[PDB]
Amino acid sequence: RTVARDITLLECVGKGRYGEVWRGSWQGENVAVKIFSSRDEKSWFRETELYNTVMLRHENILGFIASDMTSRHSSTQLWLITHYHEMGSLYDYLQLTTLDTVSCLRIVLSIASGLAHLHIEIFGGKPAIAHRDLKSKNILVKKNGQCCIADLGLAVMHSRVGTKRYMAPEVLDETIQVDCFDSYKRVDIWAFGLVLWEVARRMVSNGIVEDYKPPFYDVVPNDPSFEDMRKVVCVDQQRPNIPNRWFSDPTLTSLAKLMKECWYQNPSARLTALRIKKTLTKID
Amino acid sequence: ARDITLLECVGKGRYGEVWRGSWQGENVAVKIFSSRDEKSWFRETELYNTVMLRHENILGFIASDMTSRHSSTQLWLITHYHEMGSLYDYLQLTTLDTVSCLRIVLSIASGLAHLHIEIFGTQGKPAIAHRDLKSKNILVKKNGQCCIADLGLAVMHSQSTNQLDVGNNPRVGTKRYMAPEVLDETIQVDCFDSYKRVDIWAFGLVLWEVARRMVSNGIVEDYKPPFYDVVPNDPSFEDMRKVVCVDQQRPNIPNRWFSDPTLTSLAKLMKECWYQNPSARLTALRIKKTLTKI
Ligand SMILES: COc1cc(-c2cncc(-c3ccc(C4CCN(C)CC4)cc3)c2C)cc(OC)c1OC
Ligand SMILES: COc1cc(-c2cncc(-c3ccc(C4CCN(C)CC4)cc3)c2C)cc(OC)c1OC
Ligand SMILES: COc1cc(-c2cncc(-c3ccc(C4CCN(C)CC4)cc3)c2C)cc(OC)c1OC
Ligand SMILES: COc1cc(-c2cncc(-c3ccc(C4CCN(C)CC4)cc3)c2C)cc(OC)c1OC
Repeated sequence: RTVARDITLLECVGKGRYGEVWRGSWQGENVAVKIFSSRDEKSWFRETELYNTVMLRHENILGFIASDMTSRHSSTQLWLITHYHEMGSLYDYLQLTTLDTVSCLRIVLSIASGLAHLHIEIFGGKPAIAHRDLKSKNILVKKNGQCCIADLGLAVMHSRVGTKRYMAPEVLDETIQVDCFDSYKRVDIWAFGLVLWEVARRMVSNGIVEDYKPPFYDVVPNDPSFEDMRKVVCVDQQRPNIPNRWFSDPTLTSLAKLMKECWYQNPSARLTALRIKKTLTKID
Repeated sequence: ARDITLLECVGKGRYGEVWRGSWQGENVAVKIFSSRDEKSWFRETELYNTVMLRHENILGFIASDMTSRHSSTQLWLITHYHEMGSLYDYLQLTTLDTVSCLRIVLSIASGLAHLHIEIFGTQGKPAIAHRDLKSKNILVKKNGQCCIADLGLAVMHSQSTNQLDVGNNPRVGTKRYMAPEVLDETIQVDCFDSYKRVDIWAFGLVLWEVARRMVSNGIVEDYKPPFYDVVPNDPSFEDMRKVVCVDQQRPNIPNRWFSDPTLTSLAKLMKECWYQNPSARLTALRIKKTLTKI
């Protein structure tokens, strides 16, 4: 049989130190192609190893298609091929979109759903998985209004470091209990609470909305250092601001309480992804 | 041009399947792994990421893919295609003269020393032990040399950084070729030199398989696999342990070899691969140097 492997790379939709992401075409159909820098080869290996261990299939996890290694003259080319989400990242989407109650809740419940699926061990099944770099740039918006979680290059399985702005206090003060898998789930919950805050700001109530800002925009520089973050989160124990206007709106009042229970200094006090889902299903 | 046509299946077995395919006008080999041998696919992929692994006596890499839709996954490895097949196949049907025999065994030694010796530099290669060397995992090239294939069980070591990577693979080496310390399970699993010494044992067995097919004084032996005379067909782990460890058996040297200087030197070389004490065995570099001089 003919094994058609040609992919037409059509447009670059992302360039960073990680490498590049392209909109590509396979057999008439959009795919996303991440081309890894040599600097970030271990992210390709880790995601490939995870998918070789468990073929995750979930509506709120970016859909895996292929891992490709090609020999070149004097280098190795590493590609990850996934589903393509033309609306782009949640970070992108929140810059110039505002939300209503239904669309805000749908976004955050879909993220909680994907995260709880990563976190749960299923016997028969899947290992428990922690993401370790959850943030709004690693979430994609689907046309049906739900999101999906992307980038398992730092993920850990039970049975590069995270983005500093989203690091939990125990990561910044190096007290994280690295031999306890639940430690990594609790780091993801902290980061989820920050994402919840980013999204909730863009939800309109009584004709008011906040501008898009990243977590801690008001207390750290762009590209904050590890020390900048440690002083804010660990030493001074700051948390993102909850605007007064949220307390006039029942949805944002509930969401403020939820994000507070993701930001406890004590990791074991934080909500689980399953508890977050249940709470979000009881809002509105 | 990434497209590939699968033309014919050249083998199906516990390794999965290998196809002769066509890519950019050229034959390629396409291996589709068994779905329960996924750790071998990943390990070979880790090994072939290393540009400095490339060598005339190592099977040439083209691509590796893991593909999936829904709950199905396929694991592909694409390499050079050697139409003469494996050394096992070749020895079935061909006898050797002195020049051909030495070219084959020196090429295998050259590949094995290349694996075992670390290369230092920005583009480097760690020290690598194969762990499943056998005549079906050596391919015959039209120039009369061979190349070593199937790195799914390989172990890597860097002296430069003191790092040992043994992997997590449940698959064990081919039972007929297992060294005594593998069969008695006393091998020192945290010791990189132990894995090189397992390769040396298996190399000695391959030397014996080849040397049987080299004519001297109008005499040659029929192809036989190691230990053909002393174990059942399809030998078990315990069958092998019995003969190698309990009975202390090694392959017999046909007395006709001692009339030929080449075969006398090769018999001496294969005995120095077969010491029960792994640390007494020759190194791959020493075997290569010896074969260069014979
Ligand atoms: C190697 O590389 C790539 C391959 C492909 C690709 C293209 N056509 C067909 C296939 C295919 C899928 C599955 C089977 C099954 C059929 C049933 N049988 C019992 C088991 C095997 C066969 C063939 C693939 C996997 C796409 C790629 O990119 C989109 C590849 O590159 C990453
Ligand atoms: C986060 O991480 C990964 C993401 C993706 C990915 C998947 N679908 C779609 C995209 C995308 C498409 C389009 C735009 C733009 C272009 C047009 N418009 C003006 C604004 C929107 C942005 C983004 C991406 C980047 C794939 C990945 O791997 C293959 C990723 O890594 C795991
Ligand atoms: C990698 O990704 C894509 C792959 C393909 C694709 C192409 N040829 C063949 C297949 C295939 C056929 C049949 C089986 C069998 C397995 C045995 N079982 C008992 C019955 C079913 C599996 C696989 C697929 C899945 C299409 C895709 O999109 C349409 C892919 O997505 C981009
Ligand atoms: C060991 O390992 C790998 C080997 C190969 C590979 C490469 N060239 C040629 C072959 C071959 C062709 C044909 C025969 C014939 C001999 C006579 N008769 C008709 C029966 C069989 C045997 C062998 C193979 C098997 C590819 C691999 O991966 C793509 C291997 O895995 C690394």
